[PDB]
Amino acid sequence: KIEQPRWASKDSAAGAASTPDEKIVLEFMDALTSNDAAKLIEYFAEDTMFQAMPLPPAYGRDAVEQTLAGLFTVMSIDAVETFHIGSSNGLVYTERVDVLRALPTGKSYNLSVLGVFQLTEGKITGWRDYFDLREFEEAVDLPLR
Amino acid sequence: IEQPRWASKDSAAGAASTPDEKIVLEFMDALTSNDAAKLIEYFAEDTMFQAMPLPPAYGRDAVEQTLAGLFTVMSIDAVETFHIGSSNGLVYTERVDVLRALPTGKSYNLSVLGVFQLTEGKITGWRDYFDLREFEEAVDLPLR
Repeated sequence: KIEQPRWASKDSAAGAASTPDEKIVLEFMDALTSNDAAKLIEYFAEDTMFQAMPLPPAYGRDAVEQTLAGLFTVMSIDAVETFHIGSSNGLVYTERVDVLRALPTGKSYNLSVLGVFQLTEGKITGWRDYFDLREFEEAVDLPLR
Repeated sequence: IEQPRWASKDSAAGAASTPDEKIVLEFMDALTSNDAAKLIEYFAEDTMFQAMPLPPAYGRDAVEQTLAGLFTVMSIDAVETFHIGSSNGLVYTERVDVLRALPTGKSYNLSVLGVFQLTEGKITGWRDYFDLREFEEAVDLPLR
């Protein structure tokens, strides 16, 4: 389904977790397809934040969970393909496609996402996904902003 | 530029710790030249650029035309890289690009997460992820 971008690194290491933190992030990417904020929130420290960057940030584990829960009321993460994962300084970066499916319309969209995760002691203390919201909105006829 | 509330206070977070990251950080600063002919020197011949909301440019020439194209309507006034990291020949920059739309004189602080692939110190891929509409609406400039 998810084609390898032409620009994807052909260094096969780039797409695999090479550290405990990158491993957690890829496990978390897999967990995203649960569409289950209660499951996902277990990856997060209390002192954390989440931001789909087109949308407002959620600060604190509670806000993260409820903000995630809110997203999963309207969209399913059907698949997450991480082409590149890297990390430095406690930040993990993921270049991904998230196959998103708007529940109201049933339309799916391959969201090109570059995500950054701050981990502290194996828990997510920051997760920001960068992507273009409009193209997603217009594709799936789902008003998010 | 205000450091986001989530910006690593770890000072090594925003600092290049590898030759690639150094090149990228230097490239970020070189973006404020708004000079596609200067910028393209950072790029390998086999390269690509994509502001991810917009079509990619493949090939050094296509990247230069695209950057030159972007600079006719947009000034990169500042690039603040909060976070830079790298693995496996990829450099990641979490940044704010202070963008100023030339036709409107309006500026916007664009939250960008960018990825750079470098081969032998040359950029073989540069993809910036951000939300275009927020930028378009902030600067009254429909780039799409």
